[PDB]
Amino acid sequence: HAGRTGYDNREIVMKYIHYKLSQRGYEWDAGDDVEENRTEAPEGTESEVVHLTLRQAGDDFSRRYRRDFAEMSSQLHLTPFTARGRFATVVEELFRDGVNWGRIVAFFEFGGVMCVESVNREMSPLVDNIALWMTEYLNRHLHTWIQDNGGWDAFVELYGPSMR
Ligand SMILES: CC1(C)CCN(c2ccc(C(=O)NS(=O)(=O)c3ccc(NC(C)(C)CSc4ccccc4)c([N+](=O)[O-])c3)cc2)CC1
Repeated sequence: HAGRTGYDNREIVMKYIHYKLSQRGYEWDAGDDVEENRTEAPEGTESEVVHLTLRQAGDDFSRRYRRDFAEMSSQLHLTPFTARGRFATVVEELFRDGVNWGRIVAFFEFGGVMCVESVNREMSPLVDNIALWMTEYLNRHLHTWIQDNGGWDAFVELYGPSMR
């Protein structure tokens, strides 16, 4: 028993980060497996309603906070070795006491800022590694808080767009 959508932290971050990159027009090679994979068709109105909420809400939050996540980015510095180790330290502080919708969204936005940081210099591919770590930690901590407290749909119900 577990819904019938097929939610996946990996796919959620992939879609979110994708739009973040598309904004600039950088064809992110996320789906290296471009062999037309139409298993059960792309149609997924189920998890679709949640995607728009997370992607739209996430960006909405970051927009409300001009100086916080970006300002700190300067400390993150650029490097493929420390990048991985520096990422955890950032998400670790986000959820130090307890998790919440507002916190989840925050981390989500943070990951994108970092994934793009690499592209700023010359590490677009790094965007893939970022989404990977985000899915590990997200599910390592959030998935438990989200699933235990309803699930992905729980948030969409709370932040149900005007009518739709
Ligand atoms: C960069 C930071 C250091 C990250 C952590 N921060 C937070 C900021 C705001 C919240 C927060 O608002 N929590 S909430 O639980 O009170 C909430 C408020 C609003 C909304 N959704 C809107 C209004 C639809 C879009 S605007 C938005 C989205 C998420 C967070 C903040 C603003 C949701 N939600 O999507 O579930 C949840 C939590 C942490 C402070 C800045």
